Amino acid sequence: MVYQVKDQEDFTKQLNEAGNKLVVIDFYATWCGPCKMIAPKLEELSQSMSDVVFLKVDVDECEDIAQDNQIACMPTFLFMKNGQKLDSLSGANYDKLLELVEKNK
Amino acid sequence: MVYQVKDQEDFTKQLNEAGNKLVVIDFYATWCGPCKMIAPKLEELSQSMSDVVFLKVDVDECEDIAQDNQIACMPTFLFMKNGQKLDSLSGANYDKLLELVEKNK
Amino acid sequence: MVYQVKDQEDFTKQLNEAGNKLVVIDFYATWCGPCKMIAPKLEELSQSMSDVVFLKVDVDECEDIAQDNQIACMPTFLFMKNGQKLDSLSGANYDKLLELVEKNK
Amino acid sequence: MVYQVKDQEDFTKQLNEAGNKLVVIDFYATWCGPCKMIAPKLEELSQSMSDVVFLKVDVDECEDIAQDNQIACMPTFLFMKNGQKLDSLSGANYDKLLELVEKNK
Repeated sequence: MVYQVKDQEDFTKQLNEAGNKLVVIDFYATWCGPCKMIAPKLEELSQSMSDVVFLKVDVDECEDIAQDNQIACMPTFLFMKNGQKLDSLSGANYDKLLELVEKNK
Repeated sequence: MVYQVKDQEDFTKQLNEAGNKLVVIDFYATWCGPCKMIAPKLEELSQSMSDVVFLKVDVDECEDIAQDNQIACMPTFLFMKNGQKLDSLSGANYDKLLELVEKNK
Repeated sequence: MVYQVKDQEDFTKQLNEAGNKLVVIDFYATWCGPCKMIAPKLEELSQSMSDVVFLKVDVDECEDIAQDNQIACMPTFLFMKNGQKLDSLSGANYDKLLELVEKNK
Repeated sequence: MVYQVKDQEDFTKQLNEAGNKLVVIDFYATWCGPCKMIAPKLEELSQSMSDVVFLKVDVDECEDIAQDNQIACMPTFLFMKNGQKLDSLSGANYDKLLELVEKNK
């Protein structure tokens, strides 16, 4: 399942909760077509990979987080591990997302 | 001057008032860095080109309009004339914006 | 400034560009004395009232438009808003014209 | 039958041709509804009264004549006899037209 970050404090809580696991955060908007298309794939990845944590941030609900993370395209995937930014991916490119997951997990 | 469209009907109203003029629409968000980066240039352009209508849509304020135009990367510049789409530009490339204005005005 | 409509399509175009503004249309003829008598006043009015659109139709040049609006006595002032008729005034009565502009703007 | 005056010289020829008869001249336009409604009545009057001459002037074809006669409303009926103006009637008022004919013939 893909947990929706509620605010900044929640984002920190989820990063802590992840432990040493790679965290993949999907920055998305409800008005964004490509975001909707890929969400089910993310949910499936979420249900299958136990060594990765998947989160999502609705940019219209968390504009502060969107701004702090310099989001410009939807969806954007941020790859973090032990609080550190490892990679970013702009757009709904599933294969590239998978490559980054395999590489950083 | 770059007019901010308030909602779907207002968007339609502005498109009619444009008459036969090229209309350039900036889909943006207040949390978007490149959007803020190019905004002043659009404003300067609009003060000079009285034969082109410049509009802006805050995607957080008008999520329905954003969905209608499948916005993904911001800013997005949509070029229209007589209510019909002519071109689209993703990202804050000022030279490309001028080229498309030149082509379509 | 009082714009001269060139034909049926041009009339439609101007009515759209008016947006939500009162549109006042002077149906006139170059052989009509009272028409020429009031024309300069309409022009002066139009220079002041930027919130009202002033148009003129030469009935000899656009006989089809004249027929569409069953013009009979000239000048005739037709008052429109959003493509729809609001009022009509036959003859060059400046005070009546101002009253109708005031009522309908 | 109602003869259509072709130009100024023709108007003088027809006034001469009328002799001592009352002449009723219908100033009209093809785009004018009330003009069309009453024309058949004029033709009937024309076919029945042998002591009156009926003429018509299309204002779009004879703008000079329209101007010289200070026409402003359609139809306008001018009543002449032996070259002299006796009366004018603005509008499609058949009873008033008949009164003026009976009075001046």
